[PDB]
Amino acid sequence: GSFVEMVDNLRGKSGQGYYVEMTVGSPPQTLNILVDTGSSNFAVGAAPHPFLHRYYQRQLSSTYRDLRKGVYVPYTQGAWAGELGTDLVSIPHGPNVTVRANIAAITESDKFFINGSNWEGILGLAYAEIARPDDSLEPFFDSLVKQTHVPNLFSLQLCGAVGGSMIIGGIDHSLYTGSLWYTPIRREWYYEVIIVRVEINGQDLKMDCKEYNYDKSIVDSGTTNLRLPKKVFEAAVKSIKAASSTEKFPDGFWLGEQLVCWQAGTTPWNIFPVISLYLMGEVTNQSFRITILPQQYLRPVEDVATSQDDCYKFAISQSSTGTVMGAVIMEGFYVVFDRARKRIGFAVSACHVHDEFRTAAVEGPFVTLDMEDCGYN
Ligand SMILES: COc1cc(Cl)cc(CN2CCC(NC(=O)COc3ccc(S(N)(=O)=O)cc3)CC2)c1OC(C)C
Repeated sequence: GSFVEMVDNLRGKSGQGYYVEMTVGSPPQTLNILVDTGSSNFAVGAAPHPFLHRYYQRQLSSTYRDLRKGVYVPYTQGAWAGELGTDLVSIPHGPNVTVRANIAAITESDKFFINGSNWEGILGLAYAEIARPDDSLEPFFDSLVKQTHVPNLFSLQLCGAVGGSMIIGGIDHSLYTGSLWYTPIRREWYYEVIIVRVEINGQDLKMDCKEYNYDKSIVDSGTTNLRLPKKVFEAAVKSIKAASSTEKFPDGFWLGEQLVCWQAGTTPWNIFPVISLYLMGEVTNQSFRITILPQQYLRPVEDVATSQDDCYKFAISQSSTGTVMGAVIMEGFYVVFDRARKRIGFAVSACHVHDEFRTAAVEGPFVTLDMEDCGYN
């Protein structure tokens, strides 16, 4: 593989996101940056903070240029304020290029930096339409493609229990098995896609597909869980509960309020159903589906101290938008963000967490009519 030096360039915690090393300024200042396909701003801590091991020191960078404008970014969980500017940026374990990119220097924040997360910034990989202050602030990837010959495409292999790979400018065939199935990027703001069908253990949830995408369905490496619209979430939980009747769990478990732990190496994965999401294909009336295992939607909680107990939290929750395909979904696959051809590809990951009975899968093609009517106008 020609992209071998980019393999395993991501690190992280089982629910605190994946980050890549990025070198900023001159002389070099390397920091750990979160890879987020759900946002579009490149920002780094630039002032002391109890949860920051290190930060960007603008005064020490001779190539830093203050844009003399402030920026504020409120996320679904947390927010920060900073100063806009530009500086030289490189990804040591990424493409062999250096570009001058917009960079937000975070000077104040609220519930942003986590105690012992190891990351000091965030790399928004989505489009300009959702960038702050507005769409005039060119996102990092856009600068990369405009300033260099690096192809307009990147792929993510997020491996769960953490590490992974972000391949920029191409596809690394060693990171997946089987074929890559593509779904259209509906609009270029978030990485919006269209879900046309949902099954629990092969059983169709039988809801109007418009409910699956009400508002918008997206692929977001920045969100941990698989988030579903309220009406869809309720139906899905009812079905998952029925399919896992071998054992009973408290209501709060399905609501993510309570956790359930099992003796080390005794989690009854076989009692939980597989979940399949059908995505619009590239050909008229054609779709494909991705199937995830409970090992994906049941995530391990920060262990106490190598104790003989494995605690898990239900990683499917309620969303106030359409379906948000977070890390729990992506961890089972190699995901190709083919911006050049406005499509997202899915293939079984070479690091998919499965067992001897079942495995994550990407299968097709299937015949699905009126898929267009599933999207929100
Ligand atoms: C470890 O923590 C993080 C890891 C990573 Cl990589 C990135 C971030 C920030 N990132 C999270 C993802 C978010 N995505 C959307 O905003 C997409 O649009 C949505 C709209 C509605 C909904 S809802 N209301 O229905 O749930 C959900 C999503 C963008 C911001 C994290 O936060 C830390 C503080 C830095």
